[PDB]
Amino acid sequence: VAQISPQYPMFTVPLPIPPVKQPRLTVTNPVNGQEIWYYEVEIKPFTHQVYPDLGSADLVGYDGMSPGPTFQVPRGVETVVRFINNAEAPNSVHLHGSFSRAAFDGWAEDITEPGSFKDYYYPNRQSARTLWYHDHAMHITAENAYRGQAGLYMLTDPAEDALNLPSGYGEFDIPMILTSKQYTANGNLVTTNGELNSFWGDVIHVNGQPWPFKNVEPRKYRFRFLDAAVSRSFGLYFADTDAIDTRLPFKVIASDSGLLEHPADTSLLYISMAERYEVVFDFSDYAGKTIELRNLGGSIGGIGTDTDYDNTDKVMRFVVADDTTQPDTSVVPANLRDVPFPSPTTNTPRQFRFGRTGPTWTINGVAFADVQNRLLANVPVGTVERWELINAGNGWTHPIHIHLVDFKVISRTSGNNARTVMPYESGLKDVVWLGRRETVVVEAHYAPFPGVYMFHCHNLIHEDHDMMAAFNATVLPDYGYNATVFVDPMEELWQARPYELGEFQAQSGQFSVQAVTERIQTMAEYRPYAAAD
Ligand SMILES: *[C@@H]1O[C@H](CO)[C@@H](O[C@@H]2O[C@H](CO)[C@@H](O[C@@H]3O[C@H](CO)[C@@H](O)[C@H](O)[C@@H]3O)[C@H](O)[C@H]2NC(C)=O)[C@H](O)[C@H]1NC(C)=O
Ligand SMILES: *[C@@H]1O[C@H](CO)[C@@H](O[C@@H]2O[C@H](CO)[C@@H](O)[C@H](O)[C@H]2NC(C)=O)[C@H](O)[C@H]1NC(C)=O
Ligand SMILES: [Cu+2]
Ligand SMILES: [Cu+2]
Ligand SMILES: [Cu+2]
Ligand SMILES: [Cu+2]
Repeated sequence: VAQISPQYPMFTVPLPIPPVKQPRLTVTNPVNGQEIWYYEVEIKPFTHQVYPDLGSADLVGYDGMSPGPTFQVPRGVETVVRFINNAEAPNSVHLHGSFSRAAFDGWAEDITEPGSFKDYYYPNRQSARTLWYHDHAMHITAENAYRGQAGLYMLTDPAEDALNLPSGYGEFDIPMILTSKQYTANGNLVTTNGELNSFWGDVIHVNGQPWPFKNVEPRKYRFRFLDAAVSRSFGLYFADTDAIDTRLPFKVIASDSGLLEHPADTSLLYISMAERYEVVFDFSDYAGKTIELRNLGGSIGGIGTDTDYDNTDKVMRFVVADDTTQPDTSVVPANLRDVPFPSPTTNTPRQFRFGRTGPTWTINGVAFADVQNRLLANVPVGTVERWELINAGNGWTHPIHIHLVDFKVISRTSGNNARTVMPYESGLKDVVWLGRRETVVVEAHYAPFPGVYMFHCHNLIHEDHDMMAAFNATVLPDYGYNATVFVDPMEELWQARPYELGEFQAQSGQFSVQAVTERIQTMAEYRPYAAAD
């Protein structure tokens, strides 16, 4: 299909890298004595230029940048972020991949209007993994993310750093935030408002950059891949600019929840919205040349339904250098980690069906906005449940995300005989792609925190209208751990707070180090994430 967005001079701009995020301070957690990093993220409108000739894009991002700044949080240390809505429409932040407490996870109605803020308290207790934070405000999540509200966040671990993979953000450890958008003639974004099926977009970006280049060295590299698009799934492969139809093969080191048990040797990476895979690519043998990362056309090989455009088969270009400026000491081992799969159950799976009821995308025929029927499962905490995710349709694809949890992919059956379980789905994830006529079952231990959590399709057009539901992690009244105050995401105690706007830049009022400090220490005392120890 012919491109709508103006013509772009491609592979002409070097790959941008989002800066890391700095905490404002630390606060002493009175329970254990440890400290707590505290960030302050403002959400403001800003204007950015993509088409080097004319026109700027009207955005709204985390700190006035899309993608928002990146978080490298060492495991163990609890972290806390204040999100300050200085924008034009409500917001609700989700840190995709953290088993936070219900009121810190980005419940779609737990929202912050402009002229207010809200503090999120994150445990940072899980395994090394790559996470991202995005808006989750009800029914406007597509457009809030489309315009810039998303970013990186890495739960790191020095133990696995003792594997000497290509290390170091920005040089051997590079982020790949894939989006797919569309622009006006004048240069501005075209709104996702009014789309009821999918917004594919005809312009491909990495780190907010349409069709860019990166010069590299003939050595192993770590690439972190994230499909942050609204509706587009990707089918990625590498090919030498001179046999563009030949797939260069690579190694997939980690999925959404972290490393797989063994590097998945592959040559084509199926990746849908919100999925994360980490790839290492030996640029060893391609010295001198110029490798191109491409996107599988034909609606991702008949897995999906995406509309392809003139230039949505190209993602970006890699220029290998003539020589390594210093040799490749980095390494990729063959055993990677022990993966804590959940102790298998044998029970019959719970069934969730993802379709539309007339014009509305539903799960088992209910729409998120339907408060009565929104809750579709009660799972007592500590339960393991297999869940069967069913896309019976031929004209829609559905990457299904479940909050709090990390699950193992048990099975996929494709009505189109298209595929079975893929080799990089052997570890742990929190998002699975239901392709055309696909049914998947996943297994996950529902632990360790009670609370009311979301699950939904991560096609933001679908999610917004209205393919999203809720499950309740249940305990008995004798449980404890203060759970009585962390199960309701709308708990009036963790809600947003108005702020006098100029007191934010003066660090007065609620932002004085002591108010900042009293509040966090107040917060810490509740021992929120203590059930994980
Ligand atoms: C999700 O599940 C949680 C439990 O994990 C539910 O919280 C529970 O809500 C019930 C209300 O039906 C509470 O029981 C009642 O509390 C009142 C107040 O003391 C008491 O007078 C009654 O005799 C009865 O015990 C229960 O304590 C509470 N449990 C916890 C741990 O908070 C929650 O309602 C569920 N959410 C949804 C949306 O259904
Ligand atoms: C449940 O929540 C309370 C609220 O913070 C936890 O902490 C104590 O709360 C009392 C007031 O209820 C304060 O006077 C104490 O100062 C708090 N403790 C500390 C060390 O400051 C309480 O510990 C929590 N219980 C569990 C089991 O997590
Ligand atoms: Cu998400
Ligand atoms: Cu999520
Ligand atoms: Cu969907
Ligand atoms: Cu979600």
